[PDB]
Amino acid sequence: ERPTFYRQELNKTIWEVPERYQNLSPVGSGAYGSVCAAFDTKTGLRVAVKKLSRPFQSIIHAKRTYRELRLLKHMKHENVIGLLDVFTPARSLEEFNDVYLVTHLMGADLNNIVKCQKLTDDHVQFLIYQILRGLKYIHSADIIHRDLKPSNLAVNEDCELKILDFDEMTGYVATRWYRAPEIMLNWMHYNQTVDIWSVGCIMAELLTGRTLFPGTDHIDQLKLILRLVGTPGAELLKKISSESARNYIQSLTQMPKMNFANVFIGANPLAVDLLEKMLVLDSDKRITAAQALAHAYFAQYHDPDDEPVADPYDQSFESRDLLIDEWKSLTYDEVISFVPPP
Ligand SMILES: CCOc1nc(N[C@@H](Cc2ccc3c(c2)COC(C)(C)O3)C(=O)NC)nc(-n2cnc3ccc(C(=O)N4CCCc5ccccc54)cc32)n1
Repeated sequence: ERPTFYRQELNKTIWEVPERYQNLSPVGSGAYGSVCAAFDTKTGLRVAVKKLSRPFQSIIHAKRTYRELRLLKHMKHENVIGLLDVFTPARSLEEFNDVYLVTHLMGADLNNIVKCQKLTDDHVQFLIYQILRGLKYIHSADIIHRDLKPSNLAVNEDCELKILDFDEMTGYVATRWYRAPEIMLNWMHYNQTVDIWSVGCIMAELLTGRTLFPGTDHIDQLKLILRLVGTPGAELLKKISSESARNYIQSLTQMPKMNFANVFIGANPLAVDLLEKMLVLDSDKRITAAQALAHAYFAQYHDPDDEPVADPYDQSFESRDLLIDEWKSLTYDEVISFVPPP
């Protein structure tokens, strides 16, 4: 059952992978691992291989590693990054230290596309549709991304897209320009429609070519947002359980929702309509992914028999308070239990 492993050093790091993976070539200085481009001789696919660094250094990190592996083992969808392989050179649990992950090699993020390319309404349709198809799947598993943004979106030459990666929030930084107001300002217990807000921001950026809410801080970004969508009504104010947040909002001069047709001049009216149903301040009233797939803006791509949902995602491990060795053992279980796609 054991494939033969071989060793090589790639910038002060020993990589031990099965013989099937060839021409390993470093590609990105990550923060939870190093990543190589490789060629998988068995599938004939070009693959990305990640070596998780310090995966079991503390209870926190060992749980994170377990969670990571669980999410990826579970995500089986065309528009969501899943796992072609996972392996360890270790022959037993006692020597088990390293986790390697294998997935499809993707050419660029969406940032590297919207910066370089000029996007027709047709390309925007296909990209957004793909995001929504992936989200419908993610949300059906009771997972919220929380941080959808162009650098989390992998695209290749065919414009095929996959969703990825479910002080750093301070200033004029992309890290915050796509967050929903209620998650950015902790208004309430937020739901999965925070991701729909993010899609709205992304979609707008693809159409206009510029960031929709390039706030220079939390307050400035709120101001940009409300300038477009209007200040909260009485009903939405009730739902903002944070007394600190609610009191601040009421201090602002009230504003009406702007006419979107006047902001995004020249755009497809159907794109304008969809944006209006995505960028609704009240998260309860936002369009869902499943609903957005049926919007007439995607009538050319929409396929109700080819927009699948997810298997039950057993997430009950989150409540668990275990020791390092116990998370690591559960991780090892998920490693050896892995069955590749057909
Ligand atoms: C750490 C990032 O470093 C990095 N740099 C480059 N550089 C490319 C250009 C480029 C630049 C940015 C960029 C993309 C490309 C593609 O989409 C995204 C959004 C990544 O952004 C280049 O120079 N090619 C010449 N490519 C990649 N990469 C390429 N396919 C990847 C697939 C997944 C991931 C991954 O993170 N996971 C995480 C969990 C799942 C998993 C499982 C196994 C392995 C990695 C992973 C990384 C990938 N990662």
